[PDB]
Amino acid sequence: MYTYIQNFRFFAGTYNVNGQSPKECLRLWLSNGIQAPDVYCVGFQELDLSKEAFFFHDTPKEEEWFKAVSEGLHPDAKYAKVKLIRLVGIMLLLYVKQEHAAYISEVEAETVGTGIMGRMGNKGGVAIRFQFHNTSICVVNSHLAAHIEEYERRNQDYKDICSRMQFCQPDPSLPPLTISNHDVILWLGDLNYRIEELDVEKVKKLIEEKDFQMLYAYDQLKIQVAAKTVFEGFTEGELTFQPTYKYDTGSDDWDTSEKCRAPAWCDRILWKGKNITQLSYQSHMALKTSDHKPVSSVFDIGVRVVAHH
Ligand SMILES: O=P(O)(O)Oc1cc(OP(=O)(O)O)c(OP(=O)(O)O)cc1OP(=O)(O)O
Repeated sequence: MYTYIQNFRFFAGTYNVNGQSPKECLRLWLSNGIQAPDVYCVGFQELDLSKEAFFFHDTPKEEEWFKAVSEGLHPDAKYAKVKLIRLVGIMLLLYVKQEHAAYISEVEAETVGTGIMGRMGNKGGVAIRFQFHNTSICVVNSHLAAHIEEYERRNQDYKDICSRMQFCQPDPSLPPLTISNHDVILWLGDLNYRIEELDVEKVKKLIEEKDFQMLYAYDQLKIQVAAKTVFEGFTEGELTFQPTYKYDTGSDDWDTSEKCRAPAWCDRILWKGKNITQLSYQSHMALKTSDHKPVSSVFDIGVRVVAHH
């Protein structure tokens, strides 16, 4: 027989829920204005901010946000859960259309904590790798170090997730599988890279002027990726939406606190691999449950399908 490449719809989502429980229907983020995707990749940050969850215990939030996502998915297709992985507050969900599950194999799920003392799960990354038909796919949900001046820590947090994240393969003699050893790599999550140089007022004025081209010129990730310190070989879509950090819970008004935190593109989606075509890169202003806004991305990814007779 022979193999050909078939395009599939992949959904990629990130949402920092800031220890909150779902108080809004997740249809606005997961299936509003889109065709039913073939594969769903739903990542989260700060799922539970309690002491109990921090000491690696279980949480009611896991099921709370799992039911909310399942219901929020596209109603035109029946979805089957492939895997669920969670490190403290960092979660990553994988769903496929029932019709695709038979062609899903070699599923692995690993966690890497890069937080307090570079080992705790407060900040780190979770990942689900699998094989859809004849193509190896790895999805990473990372929550890198917080605050503006901590850009060198964020670069190290990326290098840590990359070097420690190893998935077991069938051949034990072969070197362990790392994120880089995959046909398709989708990296999402709260990367926390802020906006440098500019004053809090200059950042807010640029968003009012809707001049995201000028604001992006000072984006810490863009600067670090150019310096070849992070996401080497990775691509990111043009930011057409306003920064998703920091809002007042229940509104679209910027942080009105003693801190008065300056806006930043904290939640990003980046890919690496052959046959990937990004169809969209949006933010969802409608969901006010957190101080962050959910970010989505829909791709047209090529998968090697076997042609029998
Ligand atoms: O390696 P082969 O036997 O020369 O090519 C075929 C392999 C097939 O899989 P299997 O190892 O025999 O189970 C095969 O089965 P299929 O009919 O595609 O489910 C057929 C093979 O040769 P083909 O009939 O595609 O020319």
